[PDB]
Amino acid sequence: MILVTGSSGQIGTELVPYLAEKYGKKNVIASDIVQRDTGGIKFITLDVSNRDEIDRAVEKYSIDAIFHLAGILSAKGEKDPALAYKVNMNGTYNILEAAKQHRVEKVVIPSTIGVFGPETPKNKVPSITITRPRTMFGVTKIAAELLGQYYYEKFGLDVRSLRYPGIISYKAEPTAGTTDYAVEIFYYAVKREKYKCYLAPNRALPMMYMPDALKALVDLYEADRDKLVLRNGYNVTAYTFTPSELYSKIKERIPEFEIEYKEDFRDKIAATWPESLDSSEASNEWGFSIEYDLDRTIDDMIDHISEKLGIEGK
Amino acid sequence: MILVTGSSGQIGTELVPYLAEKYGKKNVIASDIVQRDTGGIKFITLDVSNRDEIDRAVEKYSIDAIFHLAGILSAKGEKDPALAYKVNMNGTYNILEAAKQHRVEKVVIPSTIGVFGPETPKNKVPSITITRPRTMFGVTKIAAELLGQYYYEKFGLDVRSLRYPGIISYKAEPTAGTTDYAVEIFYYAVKREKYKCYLAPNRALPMMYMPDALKALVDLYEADRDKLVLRNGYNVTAYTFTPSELYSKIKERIPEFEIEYKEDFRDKIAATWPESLDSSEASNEWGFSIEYDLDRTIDDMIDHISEK
Ligand SMILES: NC(=O)c1ccc[n+]([C@@H]2O[C@H](COP(=O)([O-])OP(=O)(O)OC[C@H]3O[C@@H](n4cnc5c(N)ncnc54)[C@H](O)[C@@H]3O)[C@@H](O)[C@H]2O)c1
Ligand SMILES: NC(=O)c1ccc[n+]([C@@H]2O[C@H](COP(=O)([O-])OP(=O)(O)OC[C@H]3O[C@@H](n4cnc5c(N)ncnc54)[C@H](O)[C@@H]3O)[C@@H](O)[C@H]2O)c1
Ligand SMILES: CC[C@@H](O)[C@H](N)C(=O)O
Ligand SMILES: CC[C@@H](O)[C@H](N)C(=O)O
Repeated sequence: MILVTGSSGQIGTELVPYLAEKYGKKNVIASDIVQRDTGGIKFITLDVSNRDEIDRAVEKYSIDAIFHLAGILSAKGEKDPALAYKVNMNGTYNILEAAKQHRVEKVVIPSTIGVFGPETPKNKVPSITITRPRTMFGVTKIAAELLGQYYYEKFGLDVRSLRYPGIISYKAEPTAGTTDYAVEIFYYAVKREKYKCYLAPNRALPMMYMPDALKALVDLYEADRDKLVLRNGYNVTAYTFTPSELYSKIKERIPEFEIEYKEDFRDKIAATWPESLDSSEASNEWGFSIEYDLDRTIDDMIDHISEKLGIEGK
Repeated sequence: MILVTGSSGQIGTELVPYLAEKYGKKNVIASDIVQRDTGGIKFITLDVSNRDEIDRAVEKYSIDAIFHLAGILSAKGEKDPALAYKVNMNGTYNILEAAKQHRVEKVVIPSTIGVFGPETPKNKVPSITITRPRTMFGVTKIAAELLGQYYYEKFGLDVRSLRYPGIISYKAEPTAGTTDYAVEIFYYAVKREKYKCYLAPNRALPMMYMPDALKALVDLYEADRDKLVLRNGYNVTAYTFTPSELYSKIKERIPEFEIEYKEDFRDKIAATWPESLDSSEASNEWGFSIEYDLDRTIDDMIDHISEK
């Protein structure tokens, strides 16, 4: 039995059916504080900041594994750091302690490049490096990585984590993040509307397409224990680009659209993160691999976004 | 009005009177969950894990600055991780949030070399380095440094912190801490009793004498805000030595002294930490300096432990 926390988010929206197709709908339980269609998969309300609720869910459903996705992202976290701290910090502690107290075999946590700060090298950053985040989001995530590793070393609980770069997807619409522009831009492109980008034209960031992000998280979950040395904090990425480069590439497909740059607080956040990551450790220790390069995800996004907005009929 | 949390600990035992002498008796308030003598200085019971208690105390005493010393250390943290998290993580968050809302103006937090882990370079480690702690204590402390810096950058709360190595002192009794062997050893030496050391004979660690530890904390506190760059995570140290080296030096003074090594979980904790630190940033930004070298602290300890 697999429990997914924060299932209604950008990742959960796709991870839940992904897990169900691979392990069976009856073996997956979706949960969040906000319910959304789960395609026939069992959904339970669960606030991770409430340890009592986690205990009850884990007990009632004999949970064997937890994909802990519940949390407040970088942007939303800066608007309300107190909320980010409660949900991210204490929510993760609750999940770890609950898993340990009950007999949950594995806990998988999606970390982020948000654990990095200004002092972290900007190019091809390895997994073991400087981690001095400057956002509440980043502080809570590096703490989660450290607590996860501690729960394994101290109690033997199988906790694993990877650090995702910005994730591009079309099934769910991201809202509380900093890398969301990489998704938003496609909607404006397909509608031939001028896009107002909130990041600097040259703000380079590591990114990856949802299909690969899902495969990576499940590959880590299924990885052989004998090769998991780093265990927590694996850098993963597919490619790096700036808003001006992505715009330029989308234009090669849809020339009748434009962009203007009006930076806000999110560009200040992105400025503290590295431009590209070195994912060699993830590939060496558990076979991490990418199937969608930039060209492929661009054409795939235009494809699905067009059908979603009725540009290309059903 | 300065509030000191965890005032009954090794540092607080000496910091309270130290602050009183420098800023006046009426301007210092001692607090802890365990009350001990403060020589007339006002004392109040305060559990930092309880946000309400902090809010009330800060309001009632018009606290302007806080020296947050409350916390569970490395050894006790491994025996009871949940307690370390509750006290260290929840407690520090509560202190910062309470200080942010209520009109608190300065917060000093003693960090530790415990924020380092196996991947951290072992020699002359700079302040900006790998910080992947492997103890609950270390995890809560690196989080403390990060939250502190965050509150400063986000809300303008003047939070400052330095990373102490092991601290040697004689006024407060040791509490079986990972680095406390460096204090216990003196008690056995003065009594000419064989000492049973729980750290390996060659377990090298950075250390410093309390007089310098106190001066460093206050120097950091007094530094002009807009002149601190690093602000949180300042590596500070006086010297590096192993148990066998300290033993050998003590023996030069008390030749009858003997020692045996029975390493336990505390040696495993120590093994994940660096041997020596680079403290140039602290010196350059706020004038950190050392007045007691190894020989001087050894003789000063024997002197004080003896007359005692
Ligand atoms: N999307 C990305 O590009 C990306 C990158 C790196 C890391 N991550 C991590 O992945 C996880 C989810 O990402 P996402 O993009 O799907 O986020 P999202 O913002 O789309 O969804 C977050 C979910 O958290 C839920 N939530 C908030 N508080 C909760 C609580 N107390 N209990 C249960 N649920 C709660 C929300 O209701 C929401 O459904 C987070 O931990 C995030 O930090 C995401
Ligand atoms: N002593 C050192 O060598 C050293 C080195 C590096 C960092 N530090 C840091 O300095 C601080 C104190 O060090 P110390 O040596 O004086 O510690 P100590 O062990 O001597 O004292 C700790 C104090 O914390 C108190 N305490 C526990 N829970 C509390 C709570 N909920 N509310 C209020 N007080 C509580 C204890 O009763 C005790 O008096 C800690 O934050 C520690 O991490 C100390
Ligand atoms: C690396 C980016 C992620 O943390 C998330 N998409 C965010 O924007 O906060
Ligand atoms: C660096 C050592 C300090 O953290 C404290 N004296 C301890 O023994 O944990």
